[PDB]
Amino acid sequence: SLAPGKAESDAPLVRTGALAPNFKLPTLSGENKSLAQYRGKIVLVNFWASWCPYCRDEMPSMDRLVKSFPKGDLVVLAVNVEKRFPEKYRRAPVSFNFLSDATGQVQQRYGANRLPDTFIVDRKGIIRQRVTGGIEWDAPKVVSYLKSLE
Amino acid sequence: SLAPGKAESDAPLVRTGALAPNFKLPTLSGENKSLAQYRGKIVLVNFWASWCPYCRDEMPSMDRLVKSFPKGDLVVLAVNVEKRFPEKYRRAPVSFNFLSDATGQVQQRYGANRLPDTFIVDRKGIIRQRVTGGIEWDAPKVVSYLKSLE
Repeated sequence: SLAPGKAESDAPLVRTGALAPNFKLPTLSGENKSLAQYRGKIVLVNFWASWCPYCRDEMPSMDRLVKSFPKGDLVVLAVNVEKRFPEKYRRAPVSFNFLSDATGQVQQRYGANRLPDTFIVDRKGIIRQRVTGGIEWDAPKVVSYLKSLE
Repeated sequence: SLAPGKAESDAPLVRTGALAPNFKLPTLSGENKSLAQYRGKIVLVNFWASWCPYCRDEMPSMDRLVKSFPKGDLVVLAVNVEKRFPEKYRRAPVSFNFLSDATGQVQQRYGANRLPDTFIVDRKGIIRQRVTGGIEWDAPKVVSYLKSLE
């Protein structure tokens, strides 16, 4: 058993209370969307995979949440982490902006190594909370929390 | 403050006591080297960056260690994690096999997010220890430990 020595991090930073890491990724239509283009709105940056049951399970509550807010006031950037985007989700009647992260870079920069992983970004771009795992996104406490950001 | 839900890992596995993750990467000469080609020898899989003082500081002790073993019995695979390989190290008189990991994939598969990070792989391919950070690789306890693997 050998003792460790001094080391330095080789990861960029992602911090609650600080401005979110910028990113720009391809949509389903091959248009690009960025986090920064949504400044002024509340954004859920969600990392997910079709094979993960907890990712699939949380989608209905997130859809109800988004559709219950005034149009465009809450934005979901649903970043799929799979090598190929799951074709079936292209025709899902949900109010999410589906993105693909083919290089893996955005997922890595967010340190999103467990799925689903959702970062709640406020109107000014601050990560106000990380929610790891599937939750009930339309629960009263959650809706209240989001409203407390406007 | 929202409670987390159930999540699943999106990382492949890297475990002390289990066979090491395979990889094949380009050398300085544009030849490819793999971990598996060194089965039968003790291998130090080392992730490093030129800008990290602890990476630079540990190199002399690792060079002495390798040169003190019978030729080829201990192999260092010195995987540089930088976007571009640091040119100056191409002419370093050291007994390391320098590799580049341009896609970032091998570093990610080893979960090597602090540097230096070294995985000691035995003759049969088992990761026997992870050493995070710069250590004195020619210290008697270390040399003894490596000899205890043959």
